Amino acid sequence: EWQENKSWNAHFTEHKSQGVVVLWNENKQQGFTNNLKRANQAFLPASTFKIPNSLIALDLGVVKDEHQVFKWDGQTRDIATWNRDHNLITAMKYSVVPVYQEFARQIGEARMSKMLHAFDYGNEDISGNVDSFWLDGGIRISATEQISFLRKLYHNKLHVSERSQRIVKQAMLTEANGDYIIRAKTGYSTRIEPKIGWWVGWVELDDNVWFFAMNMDMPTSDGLGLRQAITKEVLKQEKIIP
Ligand SMILES: CS(=O)(=O)c1cccc(-c2cccc(C(=O)O)c2)c1
Ligand SMILES: [Cl-]
Repeated sequence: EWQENKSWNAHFTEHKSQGVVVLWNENKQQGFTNNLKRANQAFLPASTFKIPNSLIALDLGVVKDEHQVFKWDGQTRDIATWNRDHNLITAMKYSVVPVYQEFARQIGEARMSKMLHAFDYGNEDISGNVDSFWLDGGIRISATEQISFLRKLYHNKLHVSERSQRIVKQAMLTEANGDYIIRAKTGYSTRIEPKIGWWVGWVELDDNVWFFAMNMDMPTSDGLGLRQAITKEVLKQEKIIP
């Protein structure tokens, strides 16, 4: 069911880094990873948490639809793309933390905790501040647990409406061409050691789906582009994409 290929470590070590990629072949119900231990180690989700947060906000009506405009609060932040209005699509695309912090305040602790438990999401622990627990609170999730959660979303099996799941999967759209579609979300965790980058999602093909979850050490922001680059290089190696 699970196979470890330690030769894939080269994708990380050649960049003087360390990490894990986890792949799941949906048709064959088989998983692959370079590091079984790290595949099951739980890290802060950071901005990959925008997937469940979006689902919960939509299903409770905190967010009406993917067109609703969330106005900039007028506080200048150091990420230029955050200093403007957003909807759910652009907020996901540019990982706009302060929009999602307001979602969480409106969701509230009680409803947030119940929904993460319904989702079987990570350790289901929201200890910390309700507007930042996914950045520096007690919540943790592993790469294998990310895949488990994403598969439920793909099949519309999470305990929210089908509409909420279709909208979030639209907002996860990252890349599409004549060969494949990638729906995914990046993450960057810096407030608690070890600092890591995430990329989780799936690749749609004509006749199969491949789910993926990766994290890697990220001592500086200079390596963030390696999250997608390494993942796609593994996918090309395994001939999942050309
Ligand atoms: C410490 S931070 O202000 O949260 C911070 C520092 C550097 C970068 C980012 C960031 C912002 C938006 C998108 C992405 C990204 O990796 O797609 C990354 C956030
Ligand atoms: Cl779409």
